[PDB]
Amino acid sequence: DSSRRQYQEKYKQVEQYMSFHKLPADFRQKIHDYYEHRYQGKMFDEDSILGELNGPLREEIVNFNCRKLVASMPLFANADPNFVTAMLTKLKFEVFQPGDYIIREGTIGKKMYFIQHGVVSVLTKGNKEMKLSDGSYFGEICLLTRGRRTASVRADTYCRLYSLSVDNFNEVLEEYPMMRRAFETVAIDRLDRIGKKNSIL
Amino acid sequence: DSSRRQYQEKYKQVEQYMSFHKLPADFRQKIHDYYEHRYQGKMFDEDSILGELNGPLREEIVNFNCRKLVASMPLFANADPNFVTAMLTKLKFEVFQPGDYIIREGTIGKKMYFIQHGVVSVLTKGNKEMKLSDGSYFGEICLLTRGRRTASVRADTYCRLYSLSVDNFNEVLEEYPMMRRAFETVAIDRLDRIGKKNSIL
Amino acid sequence: DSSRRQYQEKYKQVEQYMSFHKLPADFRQKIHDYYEHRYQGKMFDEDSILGELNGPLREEIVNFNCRKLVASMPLFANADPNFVTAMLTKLKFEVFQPGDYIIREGTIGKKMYFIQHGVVSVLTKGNKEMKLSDGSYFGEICLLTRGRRTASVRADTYCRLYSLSVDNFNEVLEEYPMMRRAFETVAIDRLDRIGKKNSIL
Amino acid sequence: DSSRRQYQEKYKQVEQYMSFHKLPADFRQKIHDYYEHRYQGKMFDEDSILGELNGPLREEIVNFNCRKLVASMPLFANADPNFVTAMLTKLKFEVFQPGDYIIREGTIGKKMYFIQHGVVSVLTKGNKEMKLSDGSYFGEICLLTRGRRTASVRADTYCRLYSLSVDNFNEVLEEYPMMRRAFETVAIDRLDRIGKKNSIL
Ligand SMILES: Nc1ccn([C@@H]2O[C@@H]3COP(=O)(O)O[C@H]3[C@H]2O)c(=O)n1
Ligand SMILES: Nc1ccn([C@@H]2O[C@@H]3COP(=O)(O)O[C@H]3[C@H]2O)c(=O)n1
Ligand SMILES: Nc1ccn([C@@H]2O[C@@H]3COP(=O)(O)O[C@H]3[C@H]2O)c(=O)n1
Ligand SMILES: Nc1ccn([C@@H]2O[C@@H]3COP(=O)(O)O[C@H]3[C@H]2O)c(=O)n1
Repeated sequence: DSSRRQYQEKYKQVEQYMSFHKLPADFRQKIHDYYEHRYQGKMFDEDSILGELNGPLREEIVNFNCRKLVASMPLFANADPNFVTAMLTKLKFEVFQPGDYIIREGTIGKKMYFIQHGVVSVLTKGNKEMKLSDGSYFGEICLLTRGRRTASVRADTYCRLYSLSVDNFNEVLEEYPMMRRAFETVAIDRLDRIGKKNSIL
Repeated sequence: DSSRRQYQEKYKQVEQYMSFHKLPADFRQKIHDYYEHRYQGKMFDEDSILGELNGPLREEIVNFNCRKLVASMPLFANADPNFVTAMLTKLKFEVFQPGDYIIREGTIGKKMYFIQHGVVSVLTKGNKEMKLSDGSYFGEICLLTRGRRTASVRADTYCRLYSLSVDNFNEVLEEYPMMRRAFETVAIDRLDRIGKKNSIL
Repeated sequence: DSSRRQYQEKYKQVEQYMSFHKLPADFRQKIHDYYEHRYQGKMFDEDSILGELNGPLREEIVNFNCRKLVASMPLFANADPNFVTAMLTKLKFEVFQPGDYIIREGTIGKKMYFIQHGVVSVLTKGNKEMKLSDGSYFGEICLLTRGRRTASVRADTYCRLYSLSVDNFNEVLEEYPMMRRAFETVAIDRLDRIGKKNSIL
Repeated sequence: DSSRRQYQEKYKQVEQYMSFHKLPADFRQKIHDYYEHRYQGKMFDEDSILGELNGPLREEIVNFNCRKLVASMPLFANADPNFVTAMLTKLKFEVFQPGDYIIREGTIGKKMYFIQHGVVSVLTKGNKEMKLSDGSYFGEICLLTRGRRTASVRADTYCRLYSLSVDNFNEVLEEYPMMRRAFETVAIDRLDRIGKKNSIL
């Protein structure tokens, strides 16, 4: 309805922006496709909508929208549902396109990512490429060590990801501190295969 | 007028949101009813309205809207009206529905609640259920001990509540510090019946 | 133009708010008059307008709008115009109505006030009433001592005031620290007449 | 399209603002010209547009819009493109008019400036005037010493500048710390000609 119109009017706004800045045709179409995969023809002022509600209704909503994500990921599926709800209410949906570098190996990490749908490639100068996909997560190491990205991560397909910031990642682990051990265990496993080890875990 | 229209257009926005995320029929009606109890057919950009005013007019307004809350609650009714005004200007109105868990026993507390209208149930694994209702308040213990919720609290009816955040709760007790003793006294009483005691009070 | 319409539509929004909360007739008219003295039939999204500009244009604008305030107040009139400009760009315009208590004697101070037009009464339990008016300022003591209001201040007429917050008051005195001595001198004078003295000045 | 209309309606809003505050004719035209050089007939809610996108698309966009700035400025042109991208995503576009004092010699520095197009004059009481122009930058010293502006800087022509705040300047140099040495080297050179020296560099 008026969400279909909001999508349209917002995209025309994007169209005049690229017109104004004279971006090439291929870049414009790339932005067109992002816009279609990410919003799918409707646009919602989601912060304002859920802010009209209360905690229980918001929590009931995120749990419904993410049933598949929760169900297919053992970390969430077997955890205390209150831990899950706390994580879910802070996830932010993001779409990446084939070839995008989601994470660069040198940099500082400010967020981790949960793969709802898609394939990514884990890359280090000096090892092979492992694939991660639906039900998996990545970017957690830098969050735990407070260090620097131990690899680059690259979208292979269109990716529908849910991201979690370092602050919210930590606010949720102060609460429910048993769950940090669950993250470190897999992080230790993954480091041991990329020829790495680290005392901090 | 245009507040009746704002209610309508905002709710249709909510309607397309649940349509987009394919929520079941019972959940949609539950959200419909919340929306009717909480906004009652009109929607006001209340932050912007009261921000157009000045301190005295804002203070005169909250005191008028809350005469009954103040009058039926001894803590406010017999306190220094400036203490009351300071508390009132930071309360945030909230509606909960039957069955909602307002507070879960394990968690960290970030706010307390004043009952304008409604009945709630106080619940601990290992004690009976006490009811609280109009003129009463709850969630104050965690605010004082800076600890962890000593019980769960559950809406029995539709509840019209006014919430107060930990920060504002503390900003108002630094000012007017005699009023903290008033909170602790009742908190000590309530702990002594749920078989509990605590040195911090 | 569309600022006259914005005034109208915004006020009708206020009208439905008081209708919804059933405020009495005298309080509604009091709010009507405030709205007319404060906005004078036009409403401007002033943060957004001046944010479209740059520093020099903003500084040239506040200096023009406040020529009279600056010219009739020795503190500003003889100060370094850069000090003045720094103060001016942080002033916030406020209107008070006869009888309003602008400052209550017990409380914590978070701002001071510069009188563009109007008369106020300085009040302490145990002294006479001094009047301040156009070209004068007040609320500065608590800002300097970081203490507690040494008196109440009460609008006698409609007052057009410019307020300055404690933070901005301090950001401007770290810069230009010679000007704090100018404030303390008058504050020491005013304390000595209300039978008071204070070491911190 | 609707960006051309947004320019128009926004400018009429500015027009009623100056009408309301009765600004003289020359000042109004000065604001008219600023508005034309700065927005060029179109207005975009740029924060919201780029916020609809993702990191890679935003980074690809700033890099395209600033190809000339990057290419003509050795500091950026020969640096690690990730350093550049980090700087670019935090630049804020600004237009200054002939005669404006961009930086005053006494003051505290909160930002530096990169000259996309324009000529400025570097001024100290007690030295000659050096000109800087396209491809050059200034305001970096105060950012490095955390001190006080070592000179005034004055627009000679219309200037199209990109500014960088002290915080973002520092967030980017914690990352990529080799680039601070590049700034200090030129800062040391520039100080040595204005008869100055400083241990902190
Ligand atoms: N054998 C490995 C090693 C690392 N990784 C992920 O790559 C991420 C890159 O950034 P990070 O924040 O260091 O966390 C890393 C792992 O999730 C992985 O998925 N498999
Ligand atoms: N006998 C008792 C014990 C506790 N309570 C309230 O339950 C709240 C649960 O969270 P809280 O923040 O620990 O504060 C508690 C009391 O208000 C109560 O109302 N009666
Ligand atoms: N003789 C006096 C004493 C005090 N005052 C002002 O009253 C203000 C009340 O709050 P304040 O922040 O303590 O600063 C005080 C003086 O400006 C005044 O105007 N004349
Ligand atoms: N010989 C010099 C000396 C100083 N400058 C610039 O002037 C700026 C004024 O503020 P700043 O922040 O101290 O940084 C200074 C230099 O960029 C310059 O461009 N050439």
